[PDB]
Amino acid sequence: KTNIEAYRDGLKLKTEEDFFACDRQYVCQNYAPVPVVISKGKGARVWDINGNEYYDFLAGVSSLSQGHCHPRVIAALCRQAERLTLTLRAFGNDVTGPACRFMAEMFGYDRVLLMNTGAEAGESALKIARKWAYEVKEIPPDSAKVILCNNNYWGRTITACSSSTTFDCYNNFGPFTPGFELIDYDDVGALEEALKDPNVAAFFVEPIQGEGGVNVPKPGYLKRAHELCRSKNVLLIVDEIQTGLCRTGRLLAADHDEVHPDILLLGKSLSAGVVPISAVMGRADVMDVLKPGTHGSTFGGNPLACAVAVEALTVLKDEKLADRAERLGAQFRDCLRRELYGKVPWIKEIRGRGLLNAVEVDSDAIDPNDVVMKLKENGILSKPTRGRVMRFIPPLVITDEEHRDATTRIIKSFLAVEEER
Amino acid sequence: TNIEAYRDGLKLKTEEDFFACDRQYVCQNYAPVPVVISKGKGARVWDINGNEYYDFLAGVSSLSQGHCHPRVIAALCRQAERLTLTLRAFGNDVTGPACRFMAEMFGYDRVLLMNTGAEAGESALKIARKWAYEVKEIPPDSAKVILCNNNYWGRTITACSSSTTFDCYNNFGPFTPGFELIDYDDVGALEEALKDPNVAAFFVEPIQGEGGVNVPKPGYLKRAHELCRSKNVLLIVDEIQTGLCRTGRLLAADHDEVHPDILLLGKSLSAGVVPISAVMGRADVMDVLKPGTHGSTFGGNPLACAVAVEALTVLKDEKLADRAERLGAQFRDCLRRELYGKVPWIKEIRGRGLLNAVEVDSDAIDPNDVVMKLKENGILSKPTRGRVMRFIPPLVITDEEHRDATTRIIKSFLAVEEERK
Ligand SMILES: *[C@H](CC(=O)CCC(=O)O)c1c(COP(=O)(O)O)cnc(C)c1O
Ligand SMILES: C=C(CCC(=O)O)/N=C/c1c(COP(=O)(O)O)cnc(C)c1O
Repeated sequence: KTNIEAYRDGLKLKTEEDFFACDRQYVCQNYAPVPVVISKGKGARVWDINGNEYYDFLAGVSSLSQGHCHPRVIAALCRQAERLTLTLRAFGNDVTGPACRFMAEMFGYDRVLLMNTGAEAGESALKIARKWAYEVKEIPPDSAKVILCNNNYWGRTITACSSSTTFDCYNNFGPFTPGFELIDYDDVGALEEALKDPNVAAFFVEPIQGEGGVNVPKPGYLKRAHELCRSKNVLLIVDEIQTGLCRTGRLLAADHDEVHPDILLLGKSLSAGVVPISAVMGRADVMDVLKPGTHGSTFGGNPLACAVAVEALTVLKDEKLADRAERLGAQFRDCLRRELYGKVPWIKEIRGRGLLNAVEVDSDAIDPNDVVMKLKENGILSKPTRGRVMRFIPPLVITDEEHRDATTRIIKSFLAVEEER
Repeated sequence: TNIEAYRDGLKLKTEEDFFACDRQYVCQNYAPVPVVISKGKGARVWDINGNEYYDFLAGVSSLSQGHCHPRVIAALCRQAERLTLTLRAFGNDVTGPACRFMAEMFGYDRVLLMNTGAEAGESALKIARKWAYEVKEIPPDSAKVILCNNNYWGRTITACSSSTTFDCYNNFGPFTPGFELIDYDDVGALEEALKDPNVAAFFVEPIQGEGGVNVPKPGYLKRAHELCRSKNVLLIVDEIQTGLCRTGRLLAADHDEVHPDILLLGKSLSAGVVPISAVMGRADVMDVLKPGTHGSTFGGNPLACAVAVEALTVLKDEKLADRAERLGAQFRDCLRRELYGKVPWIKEIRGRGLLNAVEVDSDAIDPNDVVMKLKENGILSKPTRGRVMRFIPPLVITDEEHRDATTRIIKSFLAVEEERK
C-alpha cells in the first residue's frame, strides 16, 4: 500500500457522501457538487467506489481520447519514470529533442515549445505573438492587440480572465491585462473590421468553441479567417487543445478547412490524460523570438511527459482514432437526429464533428439537470456547459459494441425525460 | 516504447547528435546545455556516455527526494494503473483525501491544487483580489499587490507584468496593472507601501530563489507579517523553491514562526515526477473562489495527488529537513573557511539549509569558467543572473556523497583562482 492508500483507509470513508463531505471541508470550493465518486477507469468506462459501471462521456473534456489507463501509455510512463523524469531545460537529456522532432514532423512545424497546461500554452502563444509583432512587424511599444472571440475559453490565468466574456471567469479578478479586442465567433465580417487596426498581432480562435458550447462555425469560417489574417500579416493562433488530436475526425480540426495554423496549440489528449503536457508550435521566424532567458517553465518538456506524449500520439495514429471518431460520430449524430428531433421538442440542436458532440436543450422548457441525472441513471456520465449544452465526449477508443450500447442509453435518456414531461 | 524506438531510429549517438536535434526542433528559449542526461538516481545523474555527476541543481529544488525515488515511482505506477484523471467535474477517491493530508500537514482550512508554480501564483493573486473586493470592499479594479524587486514566480503575462527582470518582461506587454514593486529585505519600504488602503496582499519569497538565493535580514518575514496584519493585508508566501525541507525547516517561513495567510508550494511537492502545485489558506479567504470562478483541467488529478502524498511522506520519513540543516551548515562553513580571502573574486557565500549560492565578481573572473570546471570535476550546476553560482543538491545526498561533492566544489573554485594567476 502506497501512502495515499494507507492514509485514505485511515479516514474510514465508506459512502459517496463521506467523500463529498471530505471535499467540502478540505478542498477549495471552486467546483460545483459532483454526482459520483470514481475509483477506476479503463478505456471508455469508469467505476465508482461501489463497483457501478458507467461510460465516461466527458473524457476530461477530450483529455482521455485514448481512454482511461491505456496500457501502452501507462507502460511508457512507468518505464521512463524508473529512468529519468526531470532535468530542467537547463541541462540536456536524451528525450526532449527527440519528442519535439516527433511532434514537429507529425504536425509540420519547425519549432515546438512544450509547456504543462492549456493555459500556459495560450500564455506562451500570446507572448510569442506580442514579441513577434514588436520585433518583426515593428508595431509601437505596448500597442499590440490580439483579437479573440466571445465565449472563448483558453484558461484561468489573469490574462485569460482579462480576455473572457464569461462573467464568472473575470468578475472581481481585475485590474485586467490590456490589449484584447473581442468579436463574435463565426463572424467573418467582424474579424475583417477588427483587422483594420494595424497594431493587431494575432487572431486567437478555436476551430469549434469548446466550453462555449460545441459551437460549430459555418462552412469556410477558418479558411476565410486565415486569408484575412495573412492579408494583414497577422498571426492566426489556433487553439486545438480540445479539438485536435483526432477528436473531430481529423488529426486537427483545422484540417476540415485545410488551415495550417501560424501558431498551433495542443494539450489535453497530448498526454492521454496521464500528466499535464501542452505544446505551442510554429515556424522558425515566429517561434525564434523566444530567446534564451525570455521564457521558461520548470516542468515544461520534462522527459517523463515527453515519453508519455510520444506514446499517446502514436496510439492515435496506430488505432486510427481519427477514422474511428468520424465513423462513430456520424452514426451518433444520425441516430440522435432520427430518434430525437420532432419527438423531443425541447432539444434545440444536435451538433458536432467527429466525437465532439452536443445536444443543446431549451432551458425554458426543461430543467437541463434532469437530462444529466437520467443520463447517469442509465450509466452515462456527462457534464454540460453553460447549463443547457449537454456534451457527449467519450474516449475515441470506445468500441463498436460499447458505442452502439451507449447510443441506445443516451437516446433512452432523452425520451424518458420527454415521456416524464 | 515509442520514444525509445523513435530515438533509436534517429541514430543519435554523441552528445552533439542531441545538441543538434535540440537546436533544430525545440523552441530555442534556453541557453546551450553542457550535457545530455539519460538517467537519474538519488543525487546522481549519468550522461549518455556513462559519465557520472552529482546533480547540484535538482530541478531548482524540485528533486529534493532525489531522482527516481523508488517509493514515489511505485506510487505513480500503482495509481496510474487505476485512474489518472476525472476532472473536478466528477468526484474521485483520491483528491479529497490528498487535500486533507496536505491541509493537516501545513495547517490550512482549504487546499487548491494547480499544476505549475506559475499557476499557483496566478491563483493566489486572483484569490487576494476577489477577497479584497468582497471582504475588504475596496473599490472595483483598484486592488494592489506589493511584490519585491527581482522576484520570480512564473512566466505568464501577469508574472512578466510584475517582474523587474528585463528578459522576463521585455516586449511582452501591454502589462497587467495593479502591482507595486519595492526592494526586497526592506521593512521600511514595505511599511510605506502598506499605507495605501487598496493593497490586497504582499507577495514574497522567504529567500529570493531565481533572484540569487538572497537571504533577508533576521526578522524580515516576522516583521512583514505584523505590518500586513495591522493593515488587514494578506501575506502571500511563495515556498515553491524554499519549502519542503530545503532550508532545514518544513517551510522556510518557520524560521520566523510565520504562518502565511496564503501559502504556495510546488516543485518538490511531487518529487519532480509530475507537475503539481498548491495554494493553501483559511476558509474565509479561499472560499471567495466559488464554483465556476476558477478551474484547471489537470489540477488535483488523482495521479498527481497520489504522487504528492508519497513525496511529502518521504520528506518526513527520511528527516530531510534535519539532513538539509546539518549538511547545509557544514557546506557553508567549509566553503567560507577554504575560500574566503584565498579567492578574492568570491563576493559572498550565502544560504539556508541546502539552498546555497556563491556569488562571484564577474568583472574579476568569467563566471562560466567556474561552471565548466565544476562540471569537469563531476558537479552539474547552473547559475542564476550569470554570477550567482548555485548549489542545490537533492536533500537525500548522503554524508559521503556530500563530503566528496564539497571537496570537488572547493577544488573547482581553487583551480579557477590558480588559473587566474
Ligand atoms: C480546457 C478546457 C477545459 O475542459 C477546462 C475544464 C476544467 O475543469 O477547468 C481548455 C484550455 C485550458 O487548458 P488547461 O489549462 O485546463 O490545461 C485551453 N483551451 C481550450 C480549447 C480548452 O478546452
Ligand atoms: C526554477 C524556476 C524556473 C526554472 C525554469 O523555468 O527553467 N523557478 C520557479 C519558481 C516558480 C515558478 O514555477 P514553475 O511555473 O516553473 O513551476 C514560482 N515561484 C518560485 C519561488 C520559483 O522558484
